[PDB]
Order: sequence, then structure tokens, then C-alpha cells
Amino acid sequence: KLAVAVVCSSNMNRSMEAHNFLAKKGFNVRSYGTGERVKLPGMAFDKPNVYEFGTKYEDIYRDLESKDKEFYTQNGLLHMLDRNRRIKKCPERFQDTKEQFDIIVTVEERVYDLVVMHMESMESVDNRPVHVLNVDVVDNAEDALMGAFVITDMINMMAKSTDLDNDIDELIQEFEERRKRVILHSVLFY
Repeated sequence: KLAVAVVCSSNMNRSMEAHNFLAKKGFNVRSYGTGERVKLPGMAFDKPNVYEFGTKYEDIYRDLESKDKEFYTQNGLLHMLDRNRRIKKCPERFQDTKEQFDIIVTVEERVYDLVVMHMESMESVDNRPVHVLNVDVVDNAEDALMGAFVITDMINMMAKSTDLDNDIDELIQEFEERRKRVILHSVLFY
């Protein structure tokens, strides 16, 4: 019943996986990235595949396939892109998006800093609150859904709350103790 957004850095792995779960659960959710360019793993640790933040996931899939068709279907990148084409049209940049939410769950500290850093950029008349919650999650694809699970278990809990803004500060305190995690939470204005 609330607007949610998950944010990793390339809106490829983590963010999408949480995006899937939160959606198949019924939650109103969007997913973005903060990076400059979508970047995926390549043949080396120093040789990746970088793309425009506007390219179709469909084309990125076409691209990889018309290259190391084998390699990429194996490590997962092709199936992953397969899971994404069926939800969103193509990866989006958080920074540039008129869309607005109540809860913005980032997936890495590094990003948490960008989402906030940019939230403090403009300032509108709306003046209604949005909570930026960080829930660390390894960029790895295996942990991706392992994080979604955590990520949804927390929003699901926060979901059912007649007055989020007040007790949300305590729900986090409880979620922190139940999952033995460190949920960075900061206050930004829309």
C-alpha cells in the first residue's frame, strides 16, 4: 500500500532480485541504480561489460549471447538478464527519476551514501517524509536473493503499521536484534 524502491549500483543483480520478491508478494516497488553506467562481469576482473543506463535488458542479453553465448549462460548473467526483461523495460538511474517513495532500501553502504547525498540535492514544497534504509547485501548473485529475503521480511513488517513514521524508528531497532544486522537509517525530505 506504500511506494518502495530498492537500489543497487547497476540495477542488474541485487536490486532486481529484491524487486522480484517484493513484487511477487504484492508490494508497490520500483528498482534503480546509482552508478554511472550499468556494469556487468566480463572475461576478467578488470574487463567487464558496461552499458548505457537506457539500454534494454533485452539488448544487453542479445549482446552477451552473440558473444560468449556459452560462457554467459553458464555463470548466470544470461538467465539473470532473462529474469529482468520480464519486469522492467531496462535499468534506471535513481538520481534522474521524478518518482517518489516512503521507504528506499539501498543494498550497500557505498550506495547508501549516494542516495542520501542526492536526496539532499533539491528540495520541494511537498514536505512529506521518506526513509532511507540500508540493508547490506553482497553483490554476489547467490546472496542477492538471500538479501531479498531479508529485505522483504523487513518491509513486510514495516508494511503493516498504521503510523509508519513514529514507530518505524523502533521497528528497525527490533529488526536489528532479530536478524543481528546493522540497518543504517537516515531522514530525507521530498
